[PDB]
Amino acid sequence: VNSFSGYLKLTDNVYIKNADIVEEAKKVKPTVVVNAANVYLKHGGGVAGALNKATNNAMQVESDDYIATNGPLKVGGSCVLSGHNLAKHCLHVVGPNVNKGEDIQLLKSAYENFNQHEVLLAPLLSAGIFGADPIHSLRVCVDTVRTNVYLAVFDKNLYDKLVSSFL
Ligand SMILES: OC[C@H](CC1CCCC1)Nc1ncnc2[nH]ccc12
Repeated sequence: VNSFSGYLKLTDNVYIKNADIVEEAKKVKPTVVVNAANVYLKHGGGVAGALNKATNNAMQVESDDYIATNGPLKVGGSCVLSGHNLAKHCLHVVGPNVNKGEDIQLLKSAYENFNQHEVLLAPLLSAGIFGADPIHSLRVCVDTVRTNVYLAVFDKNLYDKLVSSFL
């Protein structure tokens, strides 16, 4: 039993809700919140900009130190950093950004990072401003993640389409 509320169950391990991931994280304080990161951990917009804003820029400060030490992530890769006031940990995961020409096949590799954590609150990787088809992202999520994932979909209209089209 966990404290996630109001989710529709899609499969044995995947759940979905129309929600602002920032507000969800502040309520649940999950062990792991997933950020839709880029390789530079520059949290400018989308989920990343919103999460970072909610941390009063502490996420960005921590991220800049991480990059200065370690260099950029790989597309499809991840790192674990602090969750600040939102969660115990933040798993920064880089899905391919179609608006940069990156290979959509890397989306499966990106979701594989979720399997290192028993339970996660997460967005749909590569959706939104990353330019991929969210229906496809949900399909890859369900077919790749084996741990318990609670997906927050910000856009209500998109949420309804994802549910109604789910196979
Ligand atoms: O990339 C996933 C998603 C893409 C868009 C959301 C609506 C239409 C497409 N972004 C978000 N998902 C959940 N909570 C969020 N809070 C701020 C941003 C955000």
